[PDB]
Amino acid sequence: CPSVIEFGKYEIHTWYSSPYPQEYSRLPKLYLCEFCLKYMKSRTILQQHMKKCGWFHPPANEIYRKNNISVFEVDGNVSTIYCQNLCLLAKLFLDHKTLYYDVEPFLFYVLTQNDVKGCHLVGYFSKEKHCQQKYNVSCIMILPQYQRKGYGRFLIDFSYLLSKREGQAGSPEKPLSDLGRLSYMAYWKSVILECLYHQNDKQISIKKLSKLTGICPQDITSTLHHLRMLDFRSDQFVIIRREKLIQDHMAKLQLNLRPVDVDPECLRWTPV
Ligand SMILES: COc1cccc(OC)c1S(=O)(=O)Nc1noc2cc(Cn3cccn3)cc(OC)c12
Ligand SMILES: [Zn+2]
Repeated sequence: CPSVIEFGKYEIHTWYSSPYPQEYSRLPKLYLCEFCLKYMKSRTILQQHMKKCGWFHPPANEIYRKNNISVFEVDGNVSTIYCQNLCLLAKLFLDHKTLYYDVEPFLFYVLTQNDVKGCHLVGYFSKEKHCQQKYNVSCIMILPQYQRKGYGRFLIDFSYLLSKREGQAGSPEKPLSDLGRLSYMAYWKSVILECLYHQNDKQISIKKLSKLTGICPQDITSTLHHLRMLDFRSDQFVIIRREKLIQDHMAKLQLNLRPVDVDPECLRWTPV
């Protein structure tokens, strides 16, 4: 409780209960503006709002844009209502999402699929503005209708582009959602294989690989292990180069292609 939500052209059954107002949460189906994330108690209110509401995208600037794909760097201190609203939408699918009110100390990277009707929210990741114990992601969500389409990979990749460019290796803030866990593993496997191919006949340390990727060392060894590509050199965890697996991935990659892929050249601003 809540049970179902009306988001744009979709009706979505919630997986979890999100702390909404006592009167709004009680409702069977909760109505929402796919651009402003404002919750309304009826189908009729929604339609009245969709005539008034001038929003056809999130209340922020595009840190990224390539074709129909956009990343909106939404500052929690600036458009605070929307971000608090986003956290409430988030908590309907993310079990471990604790922060819903004090959004001002955070950043929200909002992924959108763009067309004539506007900038349709696909999902998001949140990042603390100043985190010494550096977690490049606190939360990461993908609306079910978008899950497994590769949008989740895109965010993970974008979070690492941000974190790696500012010199430090990063990780998501555990415990992840099981689909978040599953998407991070898929990413690490592809990245390491693709990165080892672009070295090809060049021996690289787990430390240098972590520098090139932005993935923290522990995440690399557990992934190399799963890839049946890990070993020891005393005080040194090492890469077993199964060169047939590296060439085969690259082959399938040219074939199947990437539908959503981060172009570092399409960023408006990257750190230093
Ligand atoms: C399972 O992930 C796969 C797996 C295979 C292929 C594939 O792409 C072809 C992908 S994904 O690349 O599309 N990523 C995601 N799909 O669903 C996700 C869901 C979440 C979290 N969540 C929990 C509730 C709402 N959201 C996070 C995600 O990634 C960060 C993804
Ligand atoms: Zn609105």
